[PDB]
Amino acid sequence: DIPREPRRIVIHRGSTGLGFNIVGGEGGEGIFISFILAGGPADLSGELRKGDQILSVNGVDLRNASHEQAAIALKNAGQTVTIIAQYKPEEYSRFEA
Repeated sequence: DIPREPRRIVIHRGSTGLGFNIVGGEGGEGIFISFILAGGPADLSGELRKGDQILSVNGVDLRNASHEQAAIALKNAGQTVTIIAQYKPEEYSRFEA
């Protein structure tokens, strides 16, 4: 169900944040989802995966952003957050395995 090209995914922040954690933002590695919280917003969308690269959070481009810049952008993105994600599990595994 997950396409190759970037996709838009809307999620609502809750008491466990957006329901995922991130790695990367250094060297050749962009911002990747490393963990999806069971029952959290990202999981309930059914539309975000470990190994997704986050390209944008709302309008904030994360393609050339450090980890802390990405974490701040995600923290400050509000209650309703539109993530542009692109699924890159092989690249994720190269950097993280």
